[PDB]
Amino acid sequence: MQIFVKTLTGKTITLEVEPSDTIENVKAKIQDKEGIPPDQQRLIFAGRQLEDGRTLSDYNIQKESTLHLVLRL
Amino acid sequence: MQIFVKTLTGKTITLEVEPSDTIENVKAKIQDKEGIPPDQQRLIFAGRQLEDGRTLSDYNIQKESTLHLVLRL
Amino acid sequence: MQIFVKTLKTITLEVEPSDTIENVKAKIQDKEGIPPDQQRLIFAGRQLEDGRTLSDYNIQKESTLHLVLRL
Ligand SMILES: [Zn+2]
Ligand SMILES: [Zn+2]
Ligand SMILES: [Zn+2]
Ligand SMILES: [Zn+2]
Ligand SMILES: [Zn+2]
Ligand SMILES: [Zn+2]
Ligand SMILES: [Zn+2]
Repeated sequence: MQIFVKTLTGKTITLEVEPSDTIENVKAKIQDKEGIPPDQQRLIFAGRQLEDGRTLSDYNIQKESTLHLVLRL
Repeated sequence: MQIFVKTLTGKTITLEVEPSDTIENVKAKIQDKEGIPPDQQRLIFAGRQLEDGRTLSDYNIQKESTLHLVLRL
Repeated sequence: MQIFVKTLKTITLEVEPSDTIENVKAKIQDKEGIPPDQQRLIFAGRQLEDGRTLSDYNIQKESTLHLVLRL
């Protein structure tokens, strides 16, 4: 399962996930590529800010979904 | 940790999992190989139909366990 | 000899006992426009494989095949 993440450089990146891979895991995959620590990460999807504890299933993120990465002020 | 999945073609496939990798994750690994969407997947193990929410630990699936994949009508 | 192919509608194909599954996939392509590569046919729990024939699976007339996509 591969989802999409629009980063801070504009360019979109591709990450391989499991449907139960939580938001904290997704943020960790971003810092393994983008470099921005999860504490300074905010993930938006379909007008909803993703909470760390919840999973991709709870937010109904499916295959090839596009996530928008923004910097947590 | 590698478990076994008897698919719909008869031939058995091999998937690498974690003991906490839930059934929804296992089904996702199948559609990454077999092609059948998780919504149309039913997994049987030791006479028990595996529920999406539960994990491999809850059903006591151990290393080298064989899972039978059937098509959800 | 006609067989049914059901999904999720139901399309009907005019086939031959010696038609390979690859032939069946190509018929659906000429009917619903779906490429054979993204086709996976199942008859009675068993996913049919290209090369083997309808008679090889004892798929008689008026039998119902199930179409699953690999998009
Ligand atoms: Zn994948
Ligand atoms: Zn993961
Ligand atoms: Zn790492
Ligand atoms: Zn892991
Ligand atoms: Zn005929
Ligand atoms: Zn023919
Ligand atoms: Zn049937």
